[PDB]
Amino acid sequence: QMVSAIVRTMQNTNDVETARCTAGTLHNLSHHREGLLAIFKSGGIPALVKMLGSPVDSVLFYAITTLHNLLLHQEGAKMAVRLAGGLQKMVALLNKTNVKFLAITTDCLQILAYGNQESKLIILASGGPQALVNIMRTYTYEKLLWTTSRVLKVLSVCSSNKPAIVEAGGMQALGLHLTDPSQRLVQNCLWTLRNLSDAATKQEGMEGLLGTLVQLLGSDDINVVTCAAGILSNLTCNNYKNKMMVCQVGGIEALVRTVLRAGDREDITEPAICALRHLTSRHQEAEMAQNAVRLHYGLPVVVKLLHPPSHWPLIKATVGLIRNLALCPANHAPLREQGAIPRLVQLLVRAHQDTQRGVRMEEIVEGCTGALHILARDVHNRIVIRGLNTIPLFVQLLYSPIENIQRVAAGVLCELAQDKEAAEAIEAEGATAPLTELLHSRNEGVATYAAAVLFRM
Ligand SMILES: [Cl-]
Repeated sequence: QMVSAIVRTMQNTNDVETARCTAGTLHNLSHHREGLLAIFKSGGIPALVKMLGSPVDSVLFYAITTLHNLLLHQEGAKMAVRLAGGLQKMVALLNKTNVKFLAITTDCLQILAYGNQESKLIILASGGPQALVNIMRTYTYEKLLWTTSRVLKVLSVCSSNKPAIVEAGGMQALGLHLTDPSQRLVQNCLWTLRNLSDAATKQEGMEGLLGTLVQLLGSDDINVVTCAAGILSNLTCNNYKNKMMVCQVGGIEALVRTVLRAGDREDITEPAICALRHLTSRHQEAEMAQNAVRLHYGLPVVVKLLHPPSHWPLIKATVGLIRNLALCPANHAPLREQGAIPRLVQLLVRAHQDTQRGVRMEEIVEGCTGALHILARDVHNRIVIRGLNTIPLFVQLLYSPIENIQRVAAGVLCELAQDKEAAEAIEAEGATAPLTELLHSRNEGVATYAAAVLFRM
């Protein structure tokens, strides 16, 4: 009756002092497993949530705290808060300016959003993303940045909240804190950054973030290194401006050092190698990046990654990187001396067999043949490639249902056919027929390569 009276009292008065004292009591009662029941039983949650609209900060503070306590301990308070319209009221409170108050509020949101897609969608509809991002760009209070970064991390895996957080300028905002002395704050920002950076729209003002990510690759903390490598990989995929910036701040050396120190830890090498693959292609300084991998002692370890214990994702990425490295003439000989060709060929042969009987082996087929196509620009490499009895296989790939495989197969044959002895071997393999057909390929690259092979023979 008392608690019930207290709730009603609070939930009715218009005189602010009746609010302070009532809220205070409920608060004080929530310190014990009992009060978390008196309030809950007496329908306090809907009343408290109602007080989240109070004009008296003193009130708001008391209500959000009691709610926080119930949310933390009281079984069944999270669904009750949701039902009462708690989420909308809390997001609306994110425009307040008291950091202790904001820390309690954002923490309630984290507790409610975690493992609950429904709440994540409501936070989004209520404007949660922009409001959380503004907090990261405004305050310095660690407890608040941390709690807010946790709400962002929870929303960052939602296909709907993700693009909204990115649009609100979230990645740049999170980037501001990557050198904060608070490790828990840095790591949460990196985890959120990794989820958001995957397939995000192109952003402006990413310079600082990119420079800091490269520096973090040298960290002794594995989780920091793994995240920095993953973010760099995501942000450089088909983004020539980011590739340029990353290369300009020493990204190639840093990444190579990272792969070297990673050893067989694929959680680090796989993304670092994908980043290197992005940085060694299609941007103004790609050639320079191709040379830089060599110059910083990267060729031997890149080839080594093609061998066990490497798993498929890593091998796929590594093959892709070698393909780009081979575009640089000065890497032709060293890649050959380091043994890239026979391993690429063994991978190709085995991968093809599987297709004739996660990463799809068709991707490895295309990948290796593609790398061989580029390596074949060098005469000594053509001798090695040919000496490994690859021609019969390349010709067989002409019959592939996949156009891209048809393309690199015709392309590597095209390079090989520039040497008369090879042209005869290719013809002896009965490549004329399949090549002829491919002349009418809707895929212009295929058609164009088929024609060049036919000419050379
Ligand atoms: Cl080998």
